[PDB]
Amino acid sequence: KQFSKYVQEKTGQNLEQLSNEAIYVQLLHFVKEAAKDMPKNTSKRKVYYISAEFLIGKLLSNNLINLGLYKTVKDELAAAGKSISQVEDVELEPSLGNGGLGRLASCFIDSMATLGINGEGVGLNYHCGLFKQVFRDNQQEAEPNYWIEDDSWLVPTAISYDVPFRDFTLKSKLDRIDILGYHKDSKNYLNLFDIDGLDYGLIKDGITFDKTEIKKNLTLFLYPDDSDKNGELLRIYQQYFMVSNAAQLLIDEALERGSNLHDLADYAYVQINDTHPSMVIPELIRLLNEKHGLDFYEAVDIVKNMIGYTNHTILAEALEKWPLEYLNEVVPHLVTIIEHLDRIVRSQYKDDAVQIIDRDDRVHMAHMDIHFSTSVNGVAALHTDILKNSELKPFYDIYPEKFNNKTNGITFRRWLEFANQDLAAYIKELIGEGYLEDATELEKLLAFADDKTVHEQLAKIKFNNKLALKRYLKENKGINLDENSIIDTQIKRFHEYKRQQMNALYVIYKYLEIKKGNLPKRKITVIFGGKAAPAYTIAQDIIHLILCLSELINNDPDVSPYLNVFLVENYNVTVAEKLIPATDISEQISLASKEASGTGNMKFMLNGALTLGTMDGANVEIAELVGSDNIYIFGKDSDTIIDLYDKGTYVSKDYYTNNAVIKEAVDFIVSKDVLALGKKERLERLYHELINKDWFMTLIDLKEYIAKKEEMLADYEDQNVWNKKVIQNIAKAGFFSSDRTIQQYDKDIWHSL
Repeated sequence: KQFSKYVQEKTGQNLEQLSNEAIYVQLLHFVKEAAKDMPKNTSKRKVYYISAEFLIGKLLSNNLINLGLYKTVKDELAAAGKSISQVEDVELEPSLGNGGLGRLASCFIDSMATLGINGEGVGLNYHCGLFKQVFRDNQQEAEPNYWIEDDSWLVPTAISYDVPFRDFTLKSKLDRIDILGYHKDSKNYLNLFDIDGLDYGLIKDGITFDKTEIKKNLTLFLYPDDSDKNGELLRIYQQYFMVSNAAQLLIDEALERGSNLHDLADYAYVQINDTHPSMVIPELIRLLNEKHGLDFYEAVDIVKNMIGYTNHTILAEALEKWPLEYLNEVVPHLVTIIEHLDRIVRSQYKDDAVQIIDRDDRVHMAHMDIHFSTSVNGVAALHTDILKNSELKPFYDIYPEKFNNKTNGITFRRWLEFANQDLAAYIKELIGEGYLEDATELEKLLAFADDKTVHEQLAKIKFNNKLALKRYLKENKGINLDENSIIDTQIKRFHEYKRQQMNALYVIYKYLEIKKGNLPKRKITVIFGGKAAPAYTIAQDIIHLILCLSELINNDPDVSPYLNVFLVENYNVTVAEKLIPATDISEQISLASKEASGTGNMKFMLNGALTLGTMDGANVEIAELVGSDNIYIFGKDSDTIIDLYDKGTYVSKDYYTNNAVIKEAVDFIVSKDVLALGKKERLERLYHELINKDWFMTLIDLKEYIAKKEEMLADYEDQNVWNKKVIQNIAKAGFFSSDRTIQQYDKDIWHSL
């Protein structure tokens, strides 16, 4: 009863008589006090992980888990008549990330701490995230995503750096977050840089704000609006700010540890999460050459031997580019250096395709990263091979030695030990506690593949997790979930090629089948989650549809008993932690050539969910690890899509007219029922888009998708066969541990340990 005695100390009261809010605060302090006295990791070569996003999630629970204190606390609260979940709901989720890029960063830094690697992340302390998602009149609106309280996980420091821009120099401030390792005595920091004199008053209506007020807006928003020059410039301010703080920091930290700057490579290595921190290269060079009096060409040799680049993009065309003119507007002094690097490269390599600056004066930040780094890694085996063989071949041809693969991973603490405690205990029950050190020892679960006693338990755990979710959704999302239903979940950002609209077309089908009187064996609950870019009109039309549908569906006594549709508001980490452990069907149905990886896929696999999806991305490795029978793959090959794009012979109108399933679903979008619920403009627009354009081929796989889903649903009805495949999935999920992924980064690239 360590925490109970603590509250008595600091409060003079018992748990029984405190509020959930006051208890959270007390836990906050309890934990920050435990972490404060923990030493750092001491590996001589420190790794620096720079990322423009860290989708880190709530920290209370994970911190407790990593301290080993989570169960005793959960017990003491219940014995006081208090639900931990309600205490957890007090914390606001850090708005420091958006998509898979950020989450990957979080999972990676987590594994760093758990493996005792002296490796810290560096990013920005965004006071509002991408944006807070709010539904009004069946449409997505945006609002600031504030999160920072006075009492938070942010540990203030006294460190400040000057960041020089053309029109001014900015003073930075640094707040750190303790990144704890699983049952470890030493900790890491997450370094988040920021400025004072931030003005929230700029924000006016929605997320609108004056993009030119740099001193007041710098760290307000992640990925601020980009539709105009001024917006673009702000992105540059951001990127350089993050980068300059990072480099200044690592140099200081190197020096403290007795480094002369000639041997910096022995003290520091840098991994840049995509193209956002590319400007760290010429920045480091600047610091060494001008601030520390090192010969320019020596500075270059030193920096290019301690830089690591990670490319998440597939196509080289999509890589980040900057007009020289814009850069001179913001970081002209750096530009000079970047032009020097262009000279070095352009003199040595005759291939015009590898040049940093191109004919139109655009600066290819990726091209810079490749020339002056020791490693360029891909995220997945096929993805890396695409880079080496086509997209980045010009660079492969001269830098064969740099290109390697590093399959993405997820942290098993957050996505198993916490997300699904029930399941976590059961695993240990069956195959022991070894899988904590080695996630591949989940293959011991195979021996129980045919055991009926287990199939019964997994279904029970599944059912309990649905109850855990039902509590949550009711409590925080105003949603009434039916626990006695098949739960089908698609949680991704809204883009045409993610094809949420395909899943919505299936809903319209299933709705029409029920109205015909052809009823499901079991009730189905389709749940969506994710944001759309405010400027992306079609994506917002799609979101609008699905909201019209869930209103139509869930308010029809004839259909309600058989079909529920939900779009959970403001999808994020803590919502995923609830949805995923309660999910039967994992929707991973993006177009065939558009996904490189997909950690979401990897989470569902771990939480006992069967996957329904295309042969692409993480699906590929999954389908390999399990059997073809233990997954429901559909749609066209990657090759077939690419080629069809190449021939330009796809006409979505033909699929519409020729296939009744489709013809009927699409026509329903503008039917009388739906028009009444929603806006004519949106629904009519989306409706003509699918017929006349449909650039990401929603209609191509629809007919087979619907079919494959119905098959999968019917296979649910046998719970011995179903959970046999579930055991197949979970027994092979050990492959996607982020601890394995980091061990590989460290072994091949960083050499920190």
